Amino acid sequence: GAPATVTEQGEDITSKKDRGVLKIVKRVGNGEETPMIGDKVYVHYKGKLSNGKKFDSSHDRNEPFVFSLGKGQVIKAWDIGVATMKKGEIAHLLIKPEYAYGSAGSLPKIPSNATLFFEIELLDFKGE
Ligand SMILES: COc1cc2cc(c1OC)O[C@H](C)CCn1cc(nn1)CCCOC(=O)[C@@H]1CCCCN1C(=O)[C@H]2C1CCCCC1
Repeated sequence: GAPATVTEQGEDITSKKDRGVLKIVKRVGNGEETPMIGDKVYVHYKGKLSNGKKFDSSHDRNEPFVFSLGKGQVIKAWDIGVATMKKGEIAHLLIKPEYAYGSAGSLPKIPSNATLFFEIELLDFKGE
């Protein structure tokens, strides 16, 4: 599946090189610019537990998910991963618990020590 392909072929985009956040680019974006901390970022995404037991989609709102990068509005893996993406890019991320919800988890929706998978489309980003 997509998660196994990321485990085997995905690029380790963590500073520590601890394989906590693995990325495959699925569709190449436009320009060389990736967003800065503070930037308002617009995405579509699908996400799941790597077990597949809970599935979440911005598409089911029919509206993009918007957040400010690097302000801890999202799990650490998103601040790291979306920061590497270009306008128009689609990427897959596989995420160890340390860069998501950790040992505590986020019950009842996310269990302790959960690995997460996302597909993310970067639609746009705009300066603060
Ligand atoms: C732990 O709680 C949730 C996790 C996730 C979705 C959740 C959620 O309930 C708050 O439903 C919301 C209704 C969706 C809108 N949204 C985004 C965030 N907060 N709300 C941003 C903060 C929390 O989410 C995250 O940081 C990540 C990245 C951004 C998209 C959503 N994220 C998730 O972790 C999903 C999660 C993915 C795996 C399957 C279960 C849902």
